[PDB]
Amino acid sequence: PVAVQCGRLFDARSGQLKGPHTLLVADGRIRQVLPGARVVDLGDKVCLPGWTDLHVHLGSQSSPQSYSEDFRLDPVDHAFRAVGYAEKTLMAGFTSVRDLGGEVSPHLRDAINQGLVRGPRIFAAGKSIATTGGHADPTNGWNERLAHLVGAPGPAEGVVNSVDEARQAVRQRYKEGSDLIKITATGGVLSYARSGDAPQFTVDEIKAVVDTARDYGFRVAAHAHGTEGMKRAVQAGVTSIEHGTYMDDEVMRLMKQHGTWYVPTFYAGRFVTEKAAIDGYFPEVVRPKAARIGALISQTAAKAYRNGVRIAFGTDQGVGPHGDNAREFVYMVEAGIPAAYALQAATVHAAQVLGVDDQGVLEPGKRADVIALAGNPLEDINAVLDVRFVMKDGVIYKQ
Amino acid sequence: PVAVQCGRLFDARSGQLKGPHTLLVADGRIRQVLPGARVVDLGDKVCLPGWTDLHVHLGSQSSPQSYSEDFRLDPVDHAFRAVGYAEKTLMAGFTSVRDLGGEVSPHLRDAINQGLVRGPRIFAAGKSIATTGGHADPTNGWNERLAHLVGAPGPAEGVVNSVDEARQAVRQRYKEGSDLIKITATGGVLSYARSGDAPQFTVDEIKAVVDTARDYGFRVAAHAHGTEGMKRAVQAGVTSIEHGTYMDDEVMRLMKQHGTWYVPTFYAGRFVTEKAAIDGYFPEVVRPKAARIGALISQTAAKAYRNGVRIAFGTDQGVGPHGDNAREFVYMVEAGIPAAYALQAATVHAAQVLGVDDQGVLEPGKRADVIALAGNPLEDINAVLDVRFVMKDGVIYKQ
Amino acid sequence: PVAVQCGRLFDARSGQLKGPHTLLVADGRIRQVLPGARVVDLGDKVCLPGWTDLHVHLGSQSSPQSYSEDFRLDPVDHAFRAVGYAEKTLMAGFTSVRDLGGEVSPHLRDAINQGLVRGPRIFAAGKSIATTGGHADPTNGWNERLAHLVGAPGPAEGVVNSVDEARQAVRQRYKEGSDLIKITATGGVLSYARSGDAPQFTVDEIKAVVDTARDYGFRVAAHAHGTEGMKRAVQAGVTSIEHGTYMDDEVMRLMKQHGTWYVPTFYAGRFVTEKAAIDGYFPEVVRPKAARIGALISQTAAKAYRNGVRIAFGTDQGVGPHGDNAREFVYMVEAGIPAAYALQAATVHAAQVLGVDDQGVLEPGKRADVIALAGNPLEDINAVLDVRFVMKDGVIYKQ
Amino acid sequence: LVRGPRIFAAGKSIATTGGHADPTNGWNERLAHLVGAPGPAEGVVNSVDEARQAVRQRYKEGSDLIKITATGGVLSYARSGDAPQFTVDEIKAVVDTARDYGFRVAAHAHGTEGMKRAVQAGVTSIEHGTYMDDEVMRLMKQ
Ligand SMILES: [Zn+2]
Ligand SMILES: [Zn+2]
Ligand SMILES: [Zn+2]
Ligand SMILES: [Zn+2]
Ligand SMILES: [Zn+2]
Ligand SMILES: [Zn+2]
Ligand SMILES: [Zn+2]
Repeated sequence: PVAVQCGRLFDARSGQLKGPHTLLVADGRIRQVLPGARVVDLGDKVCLPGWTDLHVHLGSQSSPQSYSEDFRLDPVDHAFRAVGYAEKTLMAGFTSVRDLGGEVSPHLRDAINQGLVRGPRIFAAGKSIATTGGHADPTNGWNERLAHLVGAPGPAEGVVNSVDEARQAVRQRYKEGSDLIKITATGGVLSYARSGDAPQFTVDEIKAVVDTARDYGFRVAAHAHGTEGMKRAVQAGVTSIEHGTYMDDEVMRLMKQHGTWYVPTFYAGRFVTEKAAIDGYFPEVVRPKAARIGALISQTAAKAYRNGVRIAFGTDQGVGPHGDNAREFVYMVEAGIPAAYALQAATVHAAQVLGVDDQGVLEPGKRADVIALAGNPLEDINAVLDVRFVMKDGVIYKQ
Repeated sequence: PVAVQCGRLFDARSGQLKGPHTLLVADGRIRQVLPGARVVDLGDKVCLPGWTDLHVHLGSQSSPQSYSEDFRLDPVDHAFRAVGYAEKTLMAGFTSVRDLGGEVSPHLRDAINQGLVRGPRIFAAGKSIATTGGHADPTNGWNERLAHLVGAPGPAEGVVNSVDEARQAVRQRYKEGSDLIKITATGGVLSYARSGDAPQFTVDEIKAVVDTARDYGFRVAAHAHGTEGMKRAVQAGVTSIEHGTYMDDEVMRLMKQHGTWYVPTFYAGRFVTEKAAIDGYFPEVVRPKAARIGALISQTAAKAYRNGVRIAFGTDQGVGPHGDNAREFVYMVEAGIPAAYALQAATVHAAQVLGVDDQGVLEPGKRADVIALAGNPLEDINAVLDVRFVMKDGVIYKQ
Repeated sequence: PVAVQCGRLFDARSGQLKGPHTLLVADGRIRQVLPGARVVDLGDKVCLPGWTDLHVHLGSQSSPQSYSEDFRLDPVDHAFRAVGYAEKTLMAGFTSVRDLGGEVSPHLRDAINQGLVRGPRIFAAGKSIATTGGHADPTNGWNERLAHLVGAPGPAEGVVNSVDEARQAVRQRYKEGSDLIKITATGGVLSYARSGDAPQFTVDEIKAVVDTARDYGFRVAAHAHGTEGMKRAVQAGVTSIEHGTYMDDEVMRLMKQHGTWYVPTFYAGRFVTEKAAIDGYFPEVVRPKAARIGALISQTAAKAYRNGVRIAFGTDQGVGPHGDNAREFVYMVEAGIPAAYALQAATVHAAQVLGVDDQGVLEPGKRADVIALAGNPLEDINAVLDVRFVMKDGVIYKQ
Repeated sequence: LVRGPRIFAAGKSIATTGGHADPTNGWNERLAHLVGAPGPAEGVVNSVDEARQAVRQRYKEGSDLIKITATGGVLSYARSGDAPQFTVDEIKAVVDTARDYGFRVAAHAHGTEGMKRAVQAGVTSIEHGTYMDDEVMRLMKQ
């Protein structure tokens, strides 16, 4: 039964900064909000709902030695790093994340739920689904000896090639304890492959994936750079599109008609463009793809916003350093997107993408995930980079 | 910035021998051609664009001990032999080749691109795709002990039996780093099998292969002797047909309607018939097939030329000795094909088969691959057997 | 440079409590101790060197569900539990531990050395070496189906049956990044086996293990309950004996002549005796062994101390709850061992057992591991249950 | 086929588990599981009978001489740089088997103890002598 007094309250449902309020928190939920028991005072601070990041990779972080860790490290080391990664992510103001790839994230989610370690609320997609030679193929770039003694990956490993294998892949993701489904619709930038935007899925396989996920109650997110794969994924019926580098007018029309969410991820594109300039940071197979593709994200996102495509907040951290997600807000504001909409996209739209209702707005009966800022973020977006108070589920983690 | 002065220039776009010209080469391209900086003088020479061979096997060469090398040699020995094979091919005037089978050719292409060894520009198809018991099945003729210790080949090994396996095989060829797709539509002569012209593919599987290859920008070439497999491959939508020993009028009509390219390969047809006369050179399973099939190639190619089928230049070297490709120019001319068309088929039509535009004609903005002949090849076709100057991408390899 | 003012100081090299002192810490070591820079004042506290626990299992903890997690849980879950286990162990005043079995411990040591997580300084033995059916056999109690699909363990798994296999086992332990070697000479209480004190090693295998360990700079610790296995291990030349449940006069004489160290581990015996009374806690195979063997660790340790056998400090935590190690100090003092010797056994004798000269005493040039207690432990042995100040390598962790 | 000098090839180098020439040093658990622990066919030995088979397998693969790593090395993915990694019986077995097939033995060594063991076993040449002392020099001269 705590009473949090807030000097200025942000209404994520309306996007307008309100006056002083008081929140009553009991049993991990918000009991009532009163205009104007222990007391937590934030009279000279701005209170907001906890932020949600819809694209993170908490079990990795990009580094010069990243491409050699596949043959030298074990999952235990990745978990020991993910402890600090999750603590840094939680302390930055993000009380919820959607992890879109990795086999360490379900275990970290279980550990956080059991209270062994501190971190945000994780919605884990598990191992991503791809095709042979795809962006998420685990054996791209391996020589013939290792490839032969490791075999050809199949539905149990996440590699699909037919309609009947997609069903088995979705069922195996459900069996391993996933919360949603992730597919790579086209090629990628950071993979050890040749293509970067070629359509790597047929419409039948994506439709099978969506049908199986709907049978199991899952939602499907699709990584996509090229136009043909993006159009195939949109027409199949996926929920969100992870990148839109080569999005055109017809894809925008189809997205608006279907209701697809768009996750721009400015931060990853800026990071790959910056790191492609350093010699030796990326393999020579990867460097041209990054230097070309990554620089065409801010314009497409601005055009999609101007055309009326629903946009959500996601960072693709794991390329960039964890605990620095809030910088994307700045990248949004300097892209033509108003600060109010940028703050809305991480609170009330992220819950719509996630398909839940118990979070996103500071309303009675919802989860008590509250954060505080020293400065007003509407008149100056940089104030999102200094969080002074973090509370999750009624437990204060930063005062 | 080199100036090559040529006494007589051949116009591959028109097929007519022109007068003296001057080519300006800078940065590996042709800058301008002027009728009438270091100077390379070929005053008493005929200048032509570099030749292209659309059917070679640079990782092997036929010999009496060829059929036992499968169990005694390693890929390293084949690479060490290909080192000399590629140089012998380049010095003969062929600055570009299309390799249609072999798992050593992508590595040799990478080595040549990195500048470690000298050779032509390789477009590699990788491992060929076949069916169970097919012409390109890697385990034909093996006893049951070895066949059990190696298992049954699948899509990862290049053997398909359904549409989904065909899709997986094309995707695996893309993953392994291929530039096009090669399928065996019928039986063959040099296989350790029983049939020589039976249809070994169904229309659905070939259509699946063509669709998957089109999804990745690949072109498909088909090896075919019998009429039924040839017709199936033509109707499915392949680009070129590698043989047509039993081509009839309905196939010729279908080829003309669809636009299929024809590669006769006179040299291999003559070589197999000549070597079938020697006792013990070929296995008793192979000798009748060679002695029968190989002798019916020159008549079919002449009839197809008379009927209006588009014909490209290919030799199927690896059966014949490398560095002797130009002899095919003779076999075409003594088959009724004019010398001008024979020279055109290896320069401007080979680029159309390959699907590129930066080579084939000595024009500004195209690659500077130039060769020179001592005698005029139009009046005498034997002059193609004495090349005196070879330059590839602006670098002179033979003066 | 930090100046620590101490009201009373304990000299581990003499076992006497001195007067006020001042310690100068710079670069993570002790510079000068002056009788009588940022100042840390502990004028009303008793300062001691950091304690060392020579028998812990930081990768596990006893639970009613501990006999089904071998088939349900993953090493990542054990790492996430080990983070908290190590933090609790460090906060209790134990700045160094010797881990005597477990696959997670080397990775936890690496993570702590890199600063990713908090914990003590780990000397990890890695896998424990046993024979077929031994106390440390990883497949004890499994059914025929599981034991078939896993195969018979060999020297790579830690199971040996000859001299040449023991050599390979020691070399494999070195290869995996171990600091010492651990073998089980006899049976154990908690194994899924019939025996509790039978000899399971021959003198020729233990001698080979010791000889191979001496090459790589390793020391050998031996688990033993019965008299014959203890005698074999002592005569072979092991460094320390982990339990002495059935030690007799001849074994004590041999230990005195050889100089072997003895680790009683009162806590494990008391815990197993208390948990054997509960119904269903242990499997029916384990319960009689826990009821019988553990009730004799107190009379044997007292007799060994009265006979002049050298005794060190160890708790076997992971059977007991992590963080409660210091309670063993209460068990030794009530067993007849004086408080000063019990305090020396964890500071100056643990360094002799480990073979490191940089720790153990608060002297210039040594590692700055300093702990503080509210009360005087030489008159009340319960004061070791209230640690008020912890410092490891010059960094303050608890103030 | 190609140009170059006259090669006297030793082939695979023989080492022990975790040795300087171990082909699986530094690999993670997954990779090391799908390759198996190297044996005498891969050049890794741990006894006399395994060393005999290793020398015979080197002969079978077309080698001209035998190469062993007596101690640790600088460039390996291992913790040690000069520790003894061969016992005096294994080196003697290697030399005795090599003498049968007409082979000579070269030894990689940095530390003093491994160098001494290799010199007293009867190797032909020593590849490095980083920590050679007076007794090792006297034994080499003798
Ligand atoms: Zn992506
Ligand atoms: Zn991603
Ligand atoms: Zn063919
Ligand atoms: Zn061919
Ligand atoms: Zn024990
Ligand atoms: Zn133990
Ligand atoms: Zn060396």
